[PDB]
Amino acid sequence: VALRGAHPYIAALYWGHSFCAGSLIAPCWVLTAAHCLQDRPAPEDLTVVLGQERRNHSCEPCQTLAVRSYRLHEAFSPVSYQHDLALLRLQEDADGSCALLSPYVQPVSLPSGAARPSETTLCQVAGWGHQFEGAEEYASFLQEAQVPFLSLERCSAPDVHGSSILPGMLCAGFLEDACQGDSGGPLVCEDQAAERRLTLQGIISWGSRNKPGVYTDVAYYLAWIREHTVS
Ligand SMILES: *[C@@H]1O[C@H](CO)[C@@H](O[C@@H]2O[C@H](CO)[C@@H](O[C@@H]3O[C@H](CO)[C@@H](O)[C@H](O)[C@H]3NC(C)=O)[C@H](O)[C@H]2NC(C)=O)[C@H](O)[C@H]1NC(C)=O
Repeated sequence: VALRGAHPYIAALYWGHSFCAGSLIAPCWVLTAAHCLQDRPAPEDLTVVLGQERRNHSCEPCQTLAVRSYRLHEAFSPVSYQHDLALLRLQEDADGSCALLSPYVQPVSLPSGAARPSETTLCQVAGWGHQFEGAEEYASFLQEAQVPFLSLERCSAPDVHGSSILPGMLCAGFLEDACQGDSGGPLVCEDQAAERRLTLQGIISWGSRNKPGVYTDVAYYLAWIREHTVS
């Protein structure tokens, strides 16, 4: 029995005329890419929607929340895209409550740390993708894709991605498709060094169609994550 949605952890981030995807990791915390927020957008500007099916559409199970604070990695290189992750702190509603777990909204598990994915480890990426301005009624539904994992040996190679792959990045893709997937968005993969079979291995970074995708390697920042969520 399936009493939980597809990708019920996926968060949508709206401010101004800007948009990023994200990953609910606890009911009060969302994890994204750094570069979505370089410009230092004032927390009170941002809107985050959980449990959303189509981009910028409302829906019964959608929960809209305000963001009370965020932060980017100290070492985030706006040039190289290296420490590309930020945390956002949702705003506890009246009565001290962020993101009411439902079939449509549940956090996603962080990686074991001892998640050592081979290249036949199965992985999935989800998002909305490009949508044309205007005409909210012709939105697009959440989409998904199986991507194979890509060892850094094969990814860091120059016919491929070269010295552009720094520490704390990983790749998944086909060498040879990719318009779904939004900045900030989740890559989730089989783990089995956690009780929960599925874990959050990636955040969508850069990479884009004929060349692999590059992701912040979430285990790598696993301490940064706790150091900053335990608050
Ligand atoms: C579709 O995209 C829009 C961006 O183009 C989103 O816009 C945001 O809507 C919010 C309300 O849903 C705003 O917040 C509210 O602001 C006023 C204060 O002036 C108050 O009335 C509300 O209480 C407050 N919300 C609170 C406290 O929770 C945002 O400021 C607004 N931002 C912009 C730039 O327009 C849509 O929400 C988004 N929707 C969906 C469903 O995807």
